[PDB]
Amino acid sequence: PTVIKVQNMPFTVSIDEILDFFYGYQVIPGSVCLKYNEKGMPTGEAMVAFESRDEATAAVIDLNDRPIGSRKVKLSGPS
Amino acid sequence: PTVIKVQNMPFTVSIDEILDFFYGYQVIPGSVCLKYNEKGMPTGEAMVAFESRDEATAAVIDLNDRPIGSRKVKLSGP
Repeated sequence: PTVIKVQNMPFTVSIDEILDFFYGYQVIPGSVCLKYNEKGMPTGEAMVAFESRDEATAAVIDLNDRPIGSRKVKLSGPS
Repeated sequence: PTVIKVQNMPFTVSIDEILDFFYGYQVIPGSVCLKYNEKGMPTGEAMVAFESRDEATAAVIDLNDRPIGSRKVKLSGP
């Protein structure tokens, strides 16, 4: 299972919108975690996982810069 | 950049409460991320990142079974 990072999401994003964004890509549905700063507010960042390293890589290639709402999401490959 | 998982926290928890739990360890700023299940609901679980693997390892060894709220938390990884 390889985890990628998602950044620049709008602050109103929902788990469903994240799952929809990766529609067609086999993201594991209960793997999403959303980051929040020290003041308890969402940072626009998330970690999401895929069943294989090859699927994480393909999502990162094909979906980097696609939108979620009005923002182009930034994806960073597995580490 | 080494993360551990935290489980069994109360479902309503603030980042503030989590950072207190880790007071003294070097939690990477902004790396606390609350895990949501398939239904998109809170779960009392989170990923937390530390600057070094040795830091993560100590956190897990020194803080396992300590509480957040009235629940004893389970730490694992990295």
